[PDB]
Amino acid sequence: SLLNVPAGKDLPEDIYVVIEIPANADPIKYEIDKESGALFVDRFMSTAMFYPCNYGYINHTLSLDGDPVDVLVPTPYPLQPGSVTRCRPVGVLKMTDEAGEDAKLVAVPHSKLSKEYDHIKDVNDLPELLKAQIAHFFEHYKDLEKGKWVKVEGWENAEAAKAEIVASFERAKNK
Amino acid sequence: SLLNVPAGKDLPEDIYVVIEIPANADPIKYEIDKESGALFVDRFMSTAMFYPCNYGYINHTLSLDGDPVDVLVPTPYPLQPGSVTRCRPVGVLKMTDEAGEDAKLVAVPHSKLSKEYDHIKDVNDLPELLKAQIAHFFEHYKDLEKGKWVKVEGWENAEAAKAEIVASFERAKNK
Amino acid sequence: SLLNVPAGKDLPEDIYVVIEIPANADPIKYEIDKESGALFVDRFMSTAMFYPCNYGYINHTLSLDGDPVDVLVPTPYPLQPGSVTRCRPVGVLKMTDEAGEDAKLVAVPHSKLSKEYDHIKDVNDLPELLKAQIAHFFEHYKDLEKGKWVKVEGWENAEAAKAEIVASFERAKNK
Amino acid sequence: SLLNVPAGKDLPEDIYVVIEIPANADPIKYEIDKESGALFVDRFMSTAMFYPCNYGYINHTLSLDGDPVDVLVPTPYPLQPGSVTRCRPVGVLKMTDEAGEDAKLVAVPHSKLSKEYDHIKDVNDLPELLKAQIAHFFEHYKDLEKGKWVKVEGWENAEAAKAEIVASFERAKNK
Amino acid sequence: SLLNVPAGKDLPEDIYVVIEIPANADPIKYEIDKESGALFVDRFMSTAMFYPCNYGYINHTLSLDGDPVDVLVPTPYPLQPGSVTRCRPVGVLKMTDEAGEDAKLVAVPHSKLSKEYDHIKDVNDLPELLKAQIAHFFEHYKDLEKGKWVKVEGWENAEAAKAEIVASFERAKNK
Amino acid sequence: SLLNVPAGKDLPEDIYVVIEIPANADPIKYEIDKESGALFVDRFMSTAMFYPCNYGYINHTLSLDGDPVDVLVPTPYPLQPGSVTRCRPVGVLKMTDEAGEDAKLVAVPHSKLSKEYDHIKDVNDLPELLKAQIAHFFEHYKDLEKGKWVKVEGWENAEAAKAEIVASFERAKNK
Ligand SMILES: [Cl-]
Ligand SMILES: [Cl-]
Ligand SMILES: [Cl-]
Ligand SMILES: [Cl-]
Ligand SMILES: [Cl-]
Ligand SMILES: [Cl-]
Ligand SMILES: [Cl-]
Ligand SMILES: [Cl-]
Ligand SMILES: [Cl-]
Ligand SMILES: [Cl-]
Ligand SMILES: [Cl-]
Ligand SMILES: [Cl-]
Ligand SMILES: [Cl-]
Ligand SMILES: [Cl-]
Ligand SMILES: [Cl-]
Ligand SMILES: [Cl-]
Ligand SMILES: [Cl-]
Ligand SMILES: [Cl-]
Ligand SMILES: [Mn+2]
Ligand SMILES: [Mn+2]
Ligand SMILES: [Mn+2]
Ligand SMILES: [Mn+2]
Ligand SMILES: [Mn+2]
Ligand SMILES: [Mn+2]
Ligand SMILES: [Mn+2]
Ligand SMILES: [Mn+2]
Ligand SMILES: [Mn+2]
Ligand SMILES: [Mn+2]
Ligand SMILES: [Mn+2]
Ligand SMILES: [Mn+2]
Ligand SMILES: [Mn+2]
Ligand SMILES: [Mn+2]
Ligand SMILES: [Mn+2]
Ligand SMILES: [Mn+2]
Ligand SMILES: [Mn+2]
Ligand SMILES: [Mn+2]
Ligand SMILES: [Mn+2]
Ligand SMILES: [Mn+2]
Ligand SMILES: [Mn+2]
Ligand SMILES: [Mn+2]
Ligand SMILES: [Mn+2]
Ligand SMILES: [Mn+2]
Ligand SMILES: [Mn+2]
Ligand SMILES: [Mn+2]
Ligand SMILES: [Mn+2]
Ligand code: NA
Ligand code: NA
Ligand code: NA
Ligand code: NA
Ligand code: NA
Ligand code: NA
Ligand code: NA
Ligand code: NA
Ligand code: NA
Ligand code: NA
Ligand code: NA
Ligand code: NA
Repeated sequence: SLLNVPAGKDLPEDIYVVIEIPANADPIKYEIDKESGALFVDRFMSTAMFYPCNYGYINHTLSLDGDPVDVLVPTPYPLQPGSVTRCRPVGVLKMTDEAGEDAKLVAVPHSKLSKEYDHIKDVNDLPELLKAQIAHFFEHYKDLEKGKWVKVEGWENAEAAKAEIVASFERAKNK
Repeated sequence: SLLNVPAGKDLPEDIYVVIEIPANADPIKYEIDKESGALFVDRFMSTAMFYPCNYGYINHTLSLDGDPVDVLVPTPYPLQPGSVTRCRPVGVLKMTDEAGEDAKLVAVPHSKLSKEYDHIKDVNDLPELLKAQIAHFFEHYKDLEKGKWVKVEGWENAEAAKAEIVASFERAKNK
Repeated sequence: SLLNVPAGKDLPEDIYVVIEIPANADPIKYEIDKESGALFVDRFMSTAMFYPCNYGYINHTLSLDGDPVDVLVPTPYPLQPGSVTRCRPVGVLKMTDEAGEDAKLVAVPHSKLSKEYDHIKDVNDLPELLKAQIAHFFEHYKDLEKGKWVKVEGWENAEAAKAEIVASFERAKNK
Repeated sequence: SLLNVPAGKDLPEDIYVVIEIPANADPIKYEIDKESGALFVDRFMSTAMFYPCNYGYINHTLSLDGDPVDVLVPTPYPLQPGSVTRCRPVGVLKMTDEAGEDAKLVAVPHSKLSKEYDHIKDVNDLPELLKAQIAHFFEHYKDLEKGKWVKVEGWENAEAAKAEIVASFERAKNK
Repeated sequence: SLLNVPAGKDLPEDIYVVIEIPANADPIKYEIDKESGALFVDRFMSTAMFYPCNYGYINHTLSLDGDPVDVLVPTPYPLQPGSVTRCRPVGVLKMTDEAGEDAKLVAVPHSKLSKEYDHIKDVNDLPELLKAQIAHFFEHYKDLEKGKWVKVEGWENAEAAKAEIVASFERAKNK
Repeated sequence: SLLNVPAGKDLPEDIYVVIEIPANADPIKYEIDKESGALFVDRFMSTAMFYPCNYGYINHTLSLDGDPVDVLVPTPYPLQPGSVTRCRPVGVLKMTDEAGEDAKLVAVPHSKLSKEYDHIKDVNDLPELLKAQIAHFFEHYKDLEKGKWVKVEGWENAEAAKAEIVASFERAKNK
């Protein structure tokens, strides 16, 4: 099942991302259930917003919000919920929400899957519009959900993203 | 796997529905295989009709047709086949088909997933058009499939829906 | 052409709405060109937001922003850009943007097209979630477009919507 | 505009069909307005049914229902509302509805557009399932619209379809 | 999981096909992972081409390319990735790629799922256009992927397809 | 109508492109009819290929193939057939087909519509993958259409694209 997918072939540079929400999809917030490995509806989002990239997590990790670390994966075409993509981290949006510190990694499809994103080496190679759109999404998508909120801290580089991946892998290993 | 999903957090008021067919989808009748938990094609429907709501079942139940009890789930956006949604029963369309008594529960997304359907407390709060469309669908969707047929009995309330859920849970428990 | 469509069969209660942007569509802001009647791309929106209803205008009207008065039309299924729907006004979101006062009418499909929205007689019959989502959209969709902005004033009733329709028809008549 | 499209290059064998409703689309019944040439919503259909083929009309014709003669066009991929396709008639479903005699021609894409349908020479070359699905659609799609109804008479051949095209062209010519 | 699905109810005439890629989908080459049973992205295809039919494999088989034998399944509507369809083989496109001999079976939905394809008894009953399109796809879809290539050998009949199914089942059984 | 749209606000740097075929669409080759301004189906393409960008033309121009000069427009989301987008030329794929010399301009959305493509100043700023995909499409999409063919000459810069625009505008002006 999806429960058994590795964190990656060679963390933190070579990871697998389990996709929960496709890019430019309807505002249904799916989450994989850790007991069954099935995709559950967590929420029907209240704002008229969509995830700007495919969205999911790295298996066998844990953020301080109590769930595996979150990842945004840009692709040329939207991915299937429940599918897995091999990726390379390139940056991170540091942020906190009501459940705890809750960074959003950005990881691009691995070179073996496409050459498309090879030119994206670090956070400044991501389009500025995309980074602005991602930060705006996380700042506002909970605006009509009472008691849910976000504080965006800022964009950091690939090295910061890789440190976040290591920390989150250790957290899962360790409790 | 989907085979392991509970019937619900607190049956019969708080249930989980495994989705097989999205709302306003192509006429492919998928069914979860009980041995493997995979989605199989049961039929390519012959009529030019679509399921009026997302369609699926409550795990760990059994109707007299030999399959888990059936559920229609209205949502603002179609659900993914194989996904699970927490719901609250609000009514039932009693009917029989060639395989046996085969009620169609209507359950709305639980308040925790959205406030959208909180105002739907009982069957008379469902839109009349929707209930008419559901009954018409089940009356006609087998019209071009020889030896398959339906007899619709009528709409009943939330309390009837909850009794159906209990009965179907017991049937699975019991044989 | 679309240039020749009446404002309505019986303004202000019975109107036609020319659709520019479908509900739950990609963020491409189309506008009908008044010289040619063709649909032009005005903008690729920068935020990850979508119009919560079909969006367009009443022909042969003018708002203070210099364009025909704007309308949101809820429907069960998204409409085609460039299509026309007969509608009945039920409420208005008063607001201003960088181009001038720029109210957003809400008009539902006319009874002749469907009975679905007959129960929506006035603004308080619109779902609260929908009204919240519409106001949030207009408050934020220009957040990443420099020099574009909105000030939302508030929701008003059907009678206010009808007065806005009359005023906007007169403005076009008159200059 | 669409108002100016010929009935065909060489009626009745070589026709143009103006498309109003795509195949396997949402149940929005669009109709071209004869004054403006714009696509108007005639109805949001009440049944959970979809047109089994692209649906539209031959310009410069008239059926006894007061509108141009109706055509179903099978294609490998759905057509755009408001687009025009060159076709060849292969059969007709004779029927009446509340507005008058109202045959449904079946015309396939002309050989110049594709070789796909060349093998369809006459009505018996259409798939039986498709013909059954079309007849079932027209028998039932008005089932929840009070005062709207259909009586299906039966399938007839290409020669009957061509006679219907001639008759309908003459009717428009003549009153 | 999908790992546990039989090759078929009665190989080689009555098989199950696990679907990885829907018909007329975006060019994302998904493959089921044999360890986890999850759908992984193998590649984002570089050419502007799409699989002409649903595409997948027969479980518990092995081709000389090291993966389960490949199958194309025509259907009236695209299938879900990860779903299973009961099918009947009707022909095979013999070909080799960089990974080894790599035939492409064509199998149609079993009569129990639909009567639509009953008339397809053998390879010459498949539309010529479809067979041409399939061969052209496999000849060209790797044209922009360095070191990936195909040599198409030619179309063969149902009996050849069934022999391929038997051989591939034995290969898996046997090493 | 679309017949009346200018070639551009300031040719050759500031153009309007009438869209006939959306990006990543079904293989239906639409063309605007010069007499009526309606979208006609020219062909159902025989290969399993899709246009890699939105595709259309500059009004009031003529290529040697007898039709207005062709344009590919990359966008973040596919455009509507029959819509118009303001664009800036950045490069050209020189090629010939059976109808004559038939260059394919590449023009990006104008800065006024989005800042997304501002960084694309000339042909070498287009992604290499995209340019490879476009050339491969035009080399192969007619492979199964007898008597239709293409010879691709090669990619040239923005200045070459602008000269092509001027030449094609003059050709229309002049005969
Ligand atoms: Cl791991
Ligand atoms: Cl979050
Ligand atoms: Cl930012
Ligand atoms: Cl349980
Ligand atoms: Cl049933
Ligand atoms: Cl009813
Ligand atoms: Cl008027
Ligand atoms: Cl606005
Ligand atoms: Cl509000
Ligand atoms: Cl004519
Ligand atoms: Cl009718
Ligand atoms: Cl029939
Ligand atoms: Cl087996
Ligand atoms: Cl292959
Ligand atoms: Cl072939
Ligand atoms: Cl001009
Ligand atoms: Cl060409
Ligand atoms: Cl190239
Ligand atoms: Mn969307
Ligand atoms: Mn969560
Ligand atoms: Mn998460
Ligand atoms: Mn969070
Ligand atoms: Mn999180
Ligand atoms: Mn069943
Ligand atoms: Mn069931
Ligand atoms: Mn049943
Ligand atoms: Mn049942
Ligand atoms: Mn404007
Ligand atoms: Mn407007
Ligand atoms: Mn405005
Ligand atoms: Mn306005
Ligand atoms: Mn549909
Ligand atoms: Mn009519
Ligand atoms: Mn008609
Ligand atoms: Mn009629
Ligand atoms: Mn008619
Ligand atoms: Mn496609
Ligand atoms: Mn492979
Ligand atoms: Mn394979
Ligand atoms: Mn291969
Ligand atoms: Mn293979
Ligand atoms: Mn042409
Ligand atoms: Mn052209
Ligand atoms: Mn050409
Ligand atoms: Mn050309
Ligand atoms: Na979407
Ligand atoms: Na909140
Ligand atoms: Na649908
Ligand atoms: Na039947
Ligand atoms: Na959408
Ligand atoms: Na702004
Ligand atoms: Na559809
Ligand atoms: Na009726
Ligand atoms: Na597609
Ligand atoms: Na290659
Ligand atoms: Na597509
Ligand atoms: Na050719």
